Amino acid sequence: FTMKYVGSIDQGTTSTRFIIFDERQRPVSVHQVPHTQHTPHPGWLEHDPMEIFRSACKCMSVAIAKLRQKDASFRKIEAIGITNQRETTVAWDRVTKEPLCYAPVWNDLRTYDITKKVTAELGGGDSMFASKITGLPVSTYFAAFKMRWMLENVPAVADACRRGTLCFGTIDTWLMYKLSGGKAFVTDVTNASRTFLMDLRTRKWSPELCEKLKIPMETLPEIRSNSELFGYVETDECGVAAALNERTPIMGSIGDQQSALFGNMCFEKGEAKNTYGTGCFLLMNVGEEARFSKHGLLSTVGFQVGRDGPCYYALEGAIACAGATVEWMRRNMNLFSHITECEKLARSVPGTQGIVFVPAFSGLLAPYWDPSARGTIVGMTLKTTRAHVIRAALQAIALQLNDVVGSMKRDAGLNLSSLRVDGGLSKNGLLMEIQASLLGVDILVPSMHETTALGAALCAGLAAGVWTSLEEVKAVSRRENSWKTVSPSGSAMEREAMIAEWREALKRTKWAK
Amino acid sequence: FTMKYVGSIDQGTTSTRFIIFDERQRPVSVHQVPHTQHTPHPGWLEHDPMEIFRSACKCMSVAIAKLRQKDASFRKIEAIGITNQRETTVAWDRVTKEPLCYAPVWNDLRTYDITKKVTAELGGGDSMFASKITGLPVSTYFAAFKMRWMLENVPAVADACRRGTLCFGTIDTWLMYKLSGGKAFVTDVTNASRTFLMDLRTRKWSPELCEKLKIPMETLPEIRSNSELFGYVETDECGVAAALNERTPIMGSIGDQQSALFGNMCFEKGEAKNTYGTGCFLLMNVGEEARFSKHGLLSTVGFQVGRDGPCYYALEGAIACAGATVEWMRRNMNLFSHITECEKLARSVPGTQGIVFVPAFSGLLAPYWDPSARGTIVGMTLKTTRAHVIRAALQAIALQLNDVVGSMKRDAGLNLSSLRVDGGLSKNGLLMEIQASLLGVDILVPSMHETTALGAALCAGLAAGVWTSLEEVKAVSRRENSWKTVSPSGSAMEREAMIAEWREALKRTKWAK
Repeated sequence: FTMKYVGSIDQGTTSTRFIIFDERQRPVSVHQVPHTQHTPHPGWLEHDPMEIFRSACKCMSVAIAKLRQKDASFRKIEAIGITNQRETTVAWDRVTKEPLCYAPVWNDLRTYDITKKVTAELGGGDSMFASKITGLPVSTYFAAFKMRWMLENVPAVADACRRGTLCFGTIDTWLMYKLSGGKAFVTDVTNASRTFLMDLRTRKWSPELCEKLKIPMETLPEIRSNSELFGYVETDECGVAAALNERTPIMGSIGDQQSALFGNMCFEKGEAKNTYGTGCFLLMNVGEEARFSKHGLLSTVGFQVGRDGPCYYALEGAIACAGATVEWMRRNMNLFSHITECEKLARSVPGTQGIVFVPAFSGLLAPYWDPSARGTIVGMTLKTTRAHVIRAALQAIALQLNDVVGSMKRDAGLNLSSLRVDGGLSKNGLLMEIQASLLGVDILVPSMHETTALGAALCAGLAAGVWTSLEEVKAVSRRENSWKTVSPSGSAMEREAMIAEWREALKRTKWAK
Repeated sequence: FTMKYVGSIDQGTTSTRFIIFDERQRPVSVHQVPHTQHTPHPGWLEHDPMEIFRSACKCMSVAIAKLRQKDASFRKIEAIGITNQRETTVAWDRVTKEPLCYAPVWNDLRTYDITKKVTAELGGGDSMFASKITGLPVSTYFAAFKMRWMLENVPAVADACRRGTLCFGTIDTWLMYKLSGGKAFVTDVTNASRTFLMDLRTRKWSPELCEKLKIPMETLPEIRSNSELFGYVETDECGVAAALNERTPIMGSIGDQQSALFGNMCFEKGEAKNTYGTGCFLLMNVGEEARFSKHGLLSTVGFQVGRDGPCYYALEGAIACAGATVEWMRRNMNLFSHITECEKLARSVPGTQGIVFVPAFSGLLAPYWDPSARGTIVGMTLKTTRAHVIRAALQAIALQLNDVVGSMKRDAGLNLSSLRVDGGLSKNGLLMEIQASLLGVDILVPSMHETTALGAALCAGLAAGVWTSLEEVKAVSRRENSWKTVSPSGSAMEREAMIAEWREALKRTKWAK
């Protein structure tokens, strides 16, 4: 009898992928399509919403074609999962069914002047005033402020509002709308968590905060869990419905960082993942109990399988320059050429020998939120060489996650029991080693490296009975997909001396304005 | 009359050259010979005195032989000049006429203990206690401490003192002694002023300091001027008298850095020279009255042409890593490979865009003598590149020299008039312009870039009457040789900014121990 498949749309910052997982949790077909990174004015960033939706549909149809080739039996896909760059907001009209303008992106800074205007007028100048409600400080990153800016600065959006025809949505809702073809207007708990308009505990919109921020609650979508029938796939944009054979259901929608948490099986409290993409995203499952933080970190929804099934929360931290630093050292500074040289050179020296390199190129994030900090190096002598500098950069990434995990542990009320790690920089042994030493936990490195897209497809597959329970998933994961592990190896006095160097260097980072 | 020629012996830290100059100040024959760098223990540097004397003698005989070959109107050498690595102290015996040990070098550190002993016991911690007499602080460089060390660590030297056979002398004195066949025992004012045993204002050995430090005044030679008959060459050590052919008087003697000041025509008060070598030596001519330093500089003899003729005094500052920084960027960091790239990489960006690179790899000298200062970089972003970093390094060199010139100005009671330049890093056009822009004066670059050797030749030729005065010397320099000029280009607004960033950066350099 035939293998059952689940589909997963990984809609990333700079590209979109479709991945068909089988019931062994193996990606069996994949395609990718980049979309354009528009930068009008320095600090801005935009996406064409129609470019993305089309990318997604191209990805679906091409990947489906290739699977039919290597398995001619494959009749249809059981369900489809959506995961997305979060907070990126699209504005679209409900009868034209098309974007009013280009979508500003999570790390765009057009909403700066509004971020200031808001905090004073509403919060009484309190950054974390909403944080008992949302889980978030007022920052440029969150949808509401993109939503407001669009109402304040885009004529077609301004008009669309009064006409009573303005839909707003994070990338999940935008996808899920068009795929159904007008028929579905829904977000999920993890994406909603990042709007700055959701009550964190209750998992419902905040009439207070919508009203307070001037956002017609008519514009917002119907919140749901991550794992349940969202809609059907009813379009033929790039042969997609034809290619699908049946009307495949969309039974999975989840924020991309949470989707890595879920795809790395971080189901129980105290478990965490860190993605090493361009920057970092560390998320730790804090369990059924929601949590808040003195360190300026974020409180967010981790996951929720089904309606009224348990909602687990999480605390979230980041670093801005992780991969960016490795790449900067190569392309900007010419410290090496071939990617793998980075690890070899750092290895080739006993240690940093008294240099620290705080690679805070766009300020320190995390539990020392310094927008004035810059990229800085200290303690160099004529014996200092590129190798030391590359090593220091790697230690500094590990030192940030240490200070972040340190912060998380206190205000979560738990220890970190193990760290799963994903993204290109997880394939660097020395960094995983140093990380595992400093934190003092096993670090698991999944050889099925596509964990974000699995999180999406797992939700989908739970809600269609490809997998019956989380333990069947956990079990199959352990049965089919291999979990290489890196253990601590730390002289605890060295951790002291390394963090003391670190503490000291951070004082010399302050620079801008 | 017939064509006239003045020889100069250039006895450097790592080589010795004999350069034959013509009456138009062109170097018309040259020969170099290295001598062995002995390093017994880490931080110890020692030169074989007889080896050097053979280098000099062999240099003379080759250069002459080559000149007779390529110049039919070369008959003889009117006079010889001598210029030398300063502070480097030789102990020798009047009867054997050989060294009693190898001579410890200016940068040698074995005097360290003695030096910290002298500050504590003889000045109660005040290292400037003798600086009103000598113009100097207590440091490992100056000759008296190397004299002391040898007495107390070399039984041979202690022995010789007892009889009244021992002669201490700096390289000028040593070289003029053995060139005479031991018939001359003299030092010149510039060299003498690096002993820590000369009274600046009188320019005689101060008995107080000789006794205070317990170096007997009978081991020391006679202070004389830089330009006048010290003796004649009476030796055939490497066929030198055969080559010279006639009676050739030694009529010039001057420490290399002052020899540069003199060869760079820095005769008026307010006229500086900088040498851009491994590190830097900046010397301003301050005028006929000594000017003491309350801003970290050394007060020293500039020069004195003729015995009892006026003595022009000078201020002196140094920086450690000038050339060294350029090299470090190349060999340690991979920022460029061929020397010419350094400058073209720097030119390819319009400024440093807010980064500062303080290259105090072995601490800051100059007016802020901080040995805990270490190499640092601040202000980097993802826009920053090796181009910007190379440029910032070049800026750092001119920014220190600016702080040195500043400190000089305030001690000196006068303004910087011009800055002549030489060395090696002088060939980097961009560094000169940054320097001109910052100092707001014309930076003069001789094309005849052998200034150090020319100073000694000038001293000799004046004394012998090949030139009649300092104005003829300046005239003949202007007429017969080419000086390139670098005027300021830049704007007080930018100058102030570059200096504000710099001075903020210094606050962040403190690190070692």
